[PDB]
Amino acid sequence: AHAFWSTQPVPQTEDETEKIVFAGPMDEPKTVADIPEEPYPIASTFEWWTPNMEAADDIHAIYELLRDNYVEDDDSMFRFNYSEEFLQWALCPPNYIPDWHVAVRRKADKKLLAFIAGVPVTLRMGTPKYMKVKAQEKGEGEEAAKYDEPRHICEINFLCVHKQLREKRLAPILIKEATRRVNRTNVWQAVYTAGVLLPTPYASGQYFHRSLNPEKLVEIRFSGIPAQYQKFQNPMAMLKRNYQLPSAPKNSGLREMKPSDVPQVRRILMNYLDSFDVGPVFSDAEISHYLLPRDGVVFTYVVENDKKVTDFFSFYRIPSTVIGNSNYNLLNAAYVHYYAATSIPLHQLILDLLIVAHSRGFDVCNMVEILDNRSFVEQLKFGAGDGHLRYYFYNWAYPKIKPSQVALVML
Ligand SMILES: CCCCCCCCCCCCCC(=O)SCCNC(=O)CCNC(=O)[C@H](O)C(C)(C)COP(=O)(O)OP(=O)(O)OC[C@H]1O[C@@H](n2cnc3c(N)ncnc32)[C@H](O)[C@@H]1OP(=O)(O)O
Ligand SMILES: CN1CCC(N(C)c2nc(N(C)CCC#N)c3sccc3n2)CC1
Ligand SMILES: CN1CCC(N(C)c2nc(N(C)CCC#N)c3sccc3n2)CC1
Ligand SMILES: [Mg+2]
Repeated sequence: AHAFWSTQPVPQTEDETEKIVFAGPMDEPKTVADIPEEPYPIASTFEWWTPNMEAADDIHAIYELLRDNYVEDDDSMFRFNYSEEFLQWALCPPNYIPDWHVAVRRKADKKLLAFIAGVPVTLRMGTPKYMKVKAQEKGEGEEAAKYDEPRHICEINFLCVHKQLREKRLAPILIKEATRRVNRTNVWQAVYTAGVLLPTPYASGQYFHRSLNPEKLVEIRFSGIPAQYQKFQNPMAMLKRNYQLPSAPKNSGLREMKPSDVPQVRRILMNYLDSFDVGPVFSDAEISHYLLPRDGVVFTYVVENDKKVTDFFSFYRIPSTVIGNSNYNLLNAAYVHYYAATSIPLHQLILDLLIVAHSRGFDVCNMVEILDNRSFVEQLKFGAGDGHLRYYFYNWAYPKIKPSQVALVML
């Protein structure tokens, strides 16, 4: 059933995943010296290419590949159109490794055919709370705690094969080469997400959506008008009214995050993320990188009253190409990123996210039910979508956890 994934150090079934008590590696210990120095073999008509994702023109070449060939829905109505500025942000965080950005080109004429990208993350990925209690009940604490320390691992994203090269087994070769390049830097685990079900997720969450421009969402068929609204004289007017928002934020002291906020936003975020079983650890440099405002890419606001920052939220932008329509070419989506509330309820903080995103011309706000995102779904009028996001590890046994015990946002 999985000619590639059955060869890899990942749990092969749910049954297997059910026997997993403790976090730890799946493969035997190996060293950098054990890993092939030479690139993985590839057909003589292709070549490996390492783009420089801080050079405008190489970011542009990867941007076109993804614009034309990255994830689309099954009805081929929407395809992600991550921007060039977003891709430099996402793939060049502090201490990134250029060699973990891996592309395939056709040698003759240099057509770009495939891509995959790794970036560093420091991740808490030790045994989860409910399995540390089982370990205590059995006298097994020391082996449950072995990998408690945050680990410096690889986060994988942006795997893409050009549509003309699909179903030719190119994705496994690009995954093997990325694994080799990561293992040559003495890193042996990765985390990744996907919509598709592969062997074998450690957590899965549904997507949720909050309409901000319901008339446009209906016009492009992201949304339909729900059947009850047909009982009204003007179903669309009622739908618009349902989802209307204030025109300015309600929290006193909301303002954009500045460099001087980085230590306090790091402290409140890290204290909050500590509470989840799987989550990132960020340095001040990574808080700066991932959360300071960047035009068209990431939007972050703090609540400061009387000189103290007590709360913050962030969202990022991923537009999609609207493939069929005549009135619109683009879907402008805001995604809930990290946040922390210490002075107000989470729903009150996230209402201001929706207000600012709507003011800035976003059409929808999306999120997965990770973090404490379930706590504001109903009041803020999010609905579940049909998608999901599955969380995976490479070379790491891990017990199944609920998505409300995951604190890693994947872009
Ligand atoms: C220590 C360091 C480790 C670093 C590496 C960690 C692992 C990272 C793993 C990557 C994490 C990526 C995270 C993201 O970016 S998720 C986003 C993935 N990208 C897209 O969906 C874009 C649109 N689609 C495509 O570009 C292609 O359809 C792709 C490239 C996805 C597959 O190309 P193609 O359709 O031409 O197929 P093939 O003939 O080459 O290959 C077929 C094999 O590929 C397995 N497959 C299909 N889809 C995925 C998928 N999303 N993750 C992992 N494996 C996938 C499939 O089960 C089969 O294996 P098996 O069933 O036969 O066994
Ligand atoms: C009515 N629904 C069907 C379409 C779903 N939706 C908008 C959606 N959008 C997608 N794209 C690319 C636009 C995402 C946004 N916003 C994709 S990609 C794979 C599945 C998928 N589904 C949302 C629920
Ligand atoms: C690694 N990536 C994490 C985020 C994913 N993403 C932005 C995303 N994915 C979605 N899905 C269902 C997972 C797609 C993949 N892979 C959807 S559904 C509707 C909005 C939406 N946005 C795209 C893949
Ligand atoms: Mg292929």
